[PDB]
Amino acid sequence: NLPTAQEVQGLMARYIELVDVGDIEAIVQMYADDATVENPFGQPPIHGREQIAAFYRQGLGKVRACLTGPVRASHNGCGAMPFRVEMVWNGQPCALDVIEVMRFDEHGRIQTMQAYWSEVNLSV
Amino acid sequence: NLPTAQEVQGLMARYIELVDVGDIEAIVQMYADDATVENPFGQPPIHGREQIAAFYRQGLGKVRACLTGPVRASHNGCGAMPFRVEMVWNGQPCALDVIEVMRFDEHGRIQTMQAYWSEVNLSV
Ligand SMILES: C[C@]12CCc3c(ccc4cc(O)ccc34)[C@@H]1CCC2=O
Ligand SMILES: C[C@]12CCc3c(ccc4cc(O)ccc34)[C@@H]1CCC2=O
Repeated sequence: NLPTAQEVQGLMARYIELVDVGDIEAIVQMYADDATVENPFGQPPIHGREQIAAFYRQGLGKVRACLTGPVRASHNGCGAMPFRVEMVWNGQPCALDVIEVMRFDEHGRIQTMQAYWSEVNLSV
Repeated sequence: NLPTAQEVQGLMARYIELVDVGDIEAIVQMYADDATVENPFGQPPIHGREQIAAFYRQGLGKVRACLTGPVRASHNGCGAMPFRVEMVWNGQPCALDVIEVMRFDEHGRIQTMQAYWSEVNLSV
């Protein structure tokens, strides 16, 4: 905990900006060294900056990301947000609806991220 | 951890429907008998149907609720959804934006629920 409810809304909106531009290195600097990511939730986790970097380089190396509603934030450093990811799959233009939950540490870095989505949230 | 992702989407949308109509009986029964709920997340857990039913008894005891986006569903019995609650803050109508994350058991009942929101999500 520590970042405020207001700080958490901003940190999370910023994360979506970076994904939308595709600035891979800025994204990764947002995560704690030790951060763990579960994306999609239900999969073995990604542990550490290095492994986390790999996901973004591979997934983000023509993708667009837009928040589709307000960031919901608590007072113990956690937040949840709904967004859409636009991409192209084998020529097929797709959109994926996702909801992510994040826990920030005292330095304002992402310690934990979990993403909720599956094929049922895939759209053409 | 057994309803399918499509089943999760349906269970969760039903729950918003019952909340909307105020069917407190039907809601409580959606929960496991020893389910735990954190609403708001950050607040200590209310446990077991009796305690959970008290939340809905008094909370919903001119409240409207509606999904404001698709229910995101995983493959391990978890789902997350964005919705808004409309109530009255003494005299004036306001709205609250919430995101809830739910885990279901083999019986299709809510074993856990976490509600993400704070004052930053309240608009008059
Ligand atoms: C990897 C991916 C692109 C980006 C992306 C996906 C899923 C969840 C995400 C969550 C994020 O916080 C940021 C980016 C993604 C997609 C799944 C299919 C695909 O092409
Ligand atoms: C109790 C309440 C009405 C309903 C409600 C609130 C907060 C979270 C909720 C989560 C639910 O899954 C269902 C209903 C609510 C509101 C807080 C202020 C208020 O009037």
